[PDB]
This record gives sequence, structure tokens and C-alpha cells, in this order.
Amino acid sequence: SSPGIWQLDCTHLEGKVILVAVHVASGYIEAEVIPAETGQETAYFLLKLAGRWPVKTVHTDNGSNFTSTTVKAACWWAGIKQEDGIPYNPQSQGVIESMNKELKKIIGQVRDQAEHLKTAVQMAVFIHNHKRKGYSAGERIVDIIATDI
Amino acid sequence: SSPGIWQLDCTHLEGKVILVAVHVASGYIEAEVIPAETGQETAYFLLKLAGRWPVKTVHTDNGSNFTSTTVKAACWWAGIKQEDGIPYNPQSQGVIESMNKELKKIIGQVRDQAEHLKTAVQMAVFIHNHKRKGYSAGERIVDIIATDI
Ligand SMILES: CC(C)C[C@H](CNC(=O)CCCN)Cc1ccc2c(c1C(=O)O)OCO2
Ligand SMILES: CC(C)C[C@H](CNC(=O)CCCN)Cc1ccc2c(c1C(=O)O)OCO2
Repeated sequence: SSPGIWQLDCTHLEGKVILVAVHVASGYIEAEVIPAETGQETAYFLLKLAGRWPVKTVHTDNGSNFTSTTVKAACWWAGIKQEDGIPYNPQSQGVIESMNKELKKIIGQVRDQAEHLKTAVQMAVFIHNHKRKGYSAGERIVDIIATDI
Repeated sequence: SSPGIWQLDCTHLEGKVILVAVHVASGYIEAEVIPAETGQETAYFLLKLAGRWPVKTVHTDNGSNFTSTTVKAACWWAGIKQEDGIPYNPQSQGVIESMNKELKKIIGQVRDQAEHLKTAVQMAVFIHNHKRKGYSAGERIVDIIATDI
């Protein structure tokens, strides 16, 4: 069910890891900076996400997170169906690749306004979610979910 | 105005600080655990919040955060109108007091399922936002904002 489908995405910058969740139908994102991708960090990120939006299904970003007993525990706790992130539809790869490039571009544009990478990432999330393309990703996710309710 | 109005709230547990943002019209919350309330932490919290929901006005929780140059910078950056949290309507105090008590109750109910307080707080956010009272706070915030769009 489209309103509840999210995709995990992990990208790298400044020797750190940026963990991203994308709401597939809208392009809306949430992101955090972590020292490295672990099952524990991914699990905690999902708990946060699921308390904020009605997360039904998550396409996990890799096999280690898919396998992680802590990720499995969090998905159980939060009522999330854990699925693989295998792009059966092959355009899914390019969309995420493009989003990572786009996010890094925005991060570079704001980078000098913040001391810490985590702050620049949140500024980039803001800009991404507010950008009109016409509705913004923030507007689309709200409309999609409201219609579903 | 109503769709974009949030209230900051700071409460204490286990020698730590729980920073809460409440969407006044719906009762929907976002929360984080921090070692202590500083302007820096409050500012960062607001940047995160504003990238995720259309935050127009924030009733700050105290005068130190209202005054903080870092909080002011974040509100400027994110297009947030910073206001005081003075309850001209005196029922506002009791509503927040009650929410803090309610949150702590839920935290106590989940506390043994997580090692770390921050995790229990996110579990409590989840339970709070999903609880049907009939719509949940999560459903109400989405409806309110969608209608506004
Ligand atoms: C709001 C922005 C224009 C300036 C804030 C204040 N920053 C500055 O004024 C310094 C910018 C000069 N390079 C950024 C900020 C807010 C809150 C934080 C931060 C940072 C950050 O700088 O990363 O770290 C964690 O908590
Ligand atoms: C999902 C929950 C039932 C179990 C997770 C795994 N926890 C356990 O199984 C231990 C439970 C001990 N009572 C909780 C968890 C997930 C992710 C984290 C955590 C914690 C946490 O425990 O606080 O800390 C930071 O990152």
C-alpha cells in the first residue's frame, strides 16, 4: 500500500554516514548523520521514523540491516513489514543515486553556514522537502496520507 | 495560522532532559533526549522539526531559548516566527503538565523494553501519536495540514 512505503538509503560524506529514509510515492525524506551504519543505529532511526509517519513497509538498504536482529526487533515493535530493497524495477537505483547526488549538492550549498555536518544535513532535508516541483515533497506526502485516511 | 503552530516543552527524567515539540491543534509530538537544555540543542531540534513539518510559529518554552542567538538564527534560517510561550489562555499550562505526566507514564510502561532512555522516549512518541481518542494525533495533524494546503 503506497502511502506507507519507505526506502532506506545510506550515503557517505566527510568520512561519516548519512542515513536517509525516502517516502517513495512523494520523494519526502528524513535523514540523520551517524558514525557508521550499524543495525543498532538503523533500528533506532526506524523507531523515530515510525512514530512520526505511518510506516507500513520499509525496503531496507542492504542485507546486513535486513538480517540484523535489532532491525528485526524494531520493525516488529513498530509494526513495520521489512522487505528487501532489490530494485525489481531497475529505475529505482537511478532515482536514489540521483537523490544522493542532489542531497550532496544541497549540502555543499549550505555547508559553510554550519560548523557540523549533521546541521548541514538537516538544512538539506529542509530545502529538499520544501522545494516546489506544482507541489513540494512535504505537500505531497501529507496529501497522500490524508487521502488514505 | 493554526496549522503551523507548535509549542516547545522541556521535561526531566533519569537526570536527563526530554525536549518536546507539540503541534497545538492536533496534540502530535516530536521529542528527543539531550544531556541539558542549551540554545544550541534547541536550535538544532527546531531545524529538524521545520524540515519535516510546515512550522510557522513556535511558542518557545522559556526565556533563555527565546533570547538565545543560536535559537534566533535557526528560526530565521527556517522561516519560523519565534513567540513567547506565555499562557495568556491559562489552560495551556495544564495541557502541557498533563502531557508530560502522560508521556512519563508511557515511558515507564515501555522502559524495560529498551536499554537507553532515548529509545524509550521514541517508543513513547510512537504510542502517543498512534493512540486513538475517533482519530489519532498523527491522523489529525495530517488532516489539518492537508486541508490547509
Ligand atoms: C542556524 C544556522 C544558520 C547557524 C547555527 C549556529 N552556527 C553558527 O552560527 C556557526 C556557523 C559558522 N560556520 C547552526 C547550528 C545550530 C545548532 C547546532 C549546530 C549548528 C552548527 O553550526 O552546526 O551544531 C549543533 O547544534
Ligand atoms: C526494538 C526494541 C524492542 C529493542 C531494541 C534493542 N534493545 C534490546 O533488545 C535490549 C533490551 C534490554 N531490556 C531497542 C534499541 C534499539 C536501537 C537502539 C537502542 C535500543 C535500546 O535498547 O535502547 O539503543 C540505541 O539504538
